[PDB]
Amino acid sequence: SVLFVDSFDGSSVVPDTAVWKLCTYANNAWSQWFRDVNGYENVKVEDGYLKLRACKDNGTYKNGGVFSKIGFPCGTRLEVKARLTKLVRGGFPAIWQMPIGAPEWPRGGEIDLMEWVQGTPLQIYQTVHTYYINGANGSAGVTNKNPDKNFDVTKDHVYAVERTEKEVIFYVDGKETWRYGNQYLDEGKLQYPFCEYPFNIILNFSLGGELNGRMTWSGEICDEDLPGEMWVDWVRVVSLN
Ligand SMILES: CC(=O)N[C@H]1[C@H](O[C@@H]2[C@@H](O)[C@H](O)O[C@H](CO)[C@@H]2O)O[C@H](CO)[C@@H](O[C@@H]2O[C@H](CO)[C@H](O)[C@H](O)[C@H]2O)[C@@H]1O
Repeated sequence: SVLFVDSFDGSSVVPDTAVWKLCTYANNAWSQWFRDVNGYENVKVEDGYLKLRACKDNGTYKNGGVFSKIGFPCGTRLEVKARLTKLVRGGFPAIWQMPIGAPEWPRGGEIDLMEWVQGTPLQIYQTVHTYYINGANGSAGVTNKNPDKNFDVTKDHVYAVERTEKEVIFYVDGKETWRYGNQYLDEGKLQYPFCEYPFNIILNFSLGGELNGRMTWSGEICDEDLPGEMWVDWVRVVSLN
């Protein structure tokens, strides 16, 4: 019941400009190293994978990411099949959704199908962020309390979420990993906003490191290990029947 799908096996060498835009500078951890990325230099399509890359070109760090113009409502499931080429110390690869036309983050929500941090190398993080949860100034999220801690991010896996009016469910290789639930409170507390906007698709490989001279989460960057790609074999959204 297939709503949208990219298997990156097109005529073309870069993800279809109809659907996909490139991530851009922002004074936060993931977005920092977008500033000064010359066009599509960290993003290509090649034997059927979207290949997102992180390098340090001449002194200065470069992230590789795109996101969808288009969003999707509740009653969908998102599926992203991806590996990392290698564990990169300071890597910060991300498969996530984000709301289009939401009041300022986090109010309208954020959903993370996969993120990776050098600190817990044998584990990924499936995480949900709201206003209710974080604060505004907070950005901790709520991750699987009881996750998989012998995981190999460098094999292909299929990262995945369901959004219903009722709740957000995460999967990995098609096993449920855990869920966050609408509690149906005073809609004011913005406890569960994940259906009030459409949520998009954001694929990136960012470098972490220092930020305004305070170290971020993905921790210290090791140049030795650069570059590193994340390959998205494909991306699929499915209405539920
Ligand atoms: C703490 C932080 O960096 N927050 C930004 C947010 O976050 C990410 C994490 O919370 C999560 O783990 O997923 C990825 C993994 O790489 C991020 O690190 O991302 C949003 C959207 O880009 C940010 O927001 C935007 O900020 C700008 C101002 O710079 C703008 O004002 C806009 O309203 C807001 O959406 C977080 O800063």
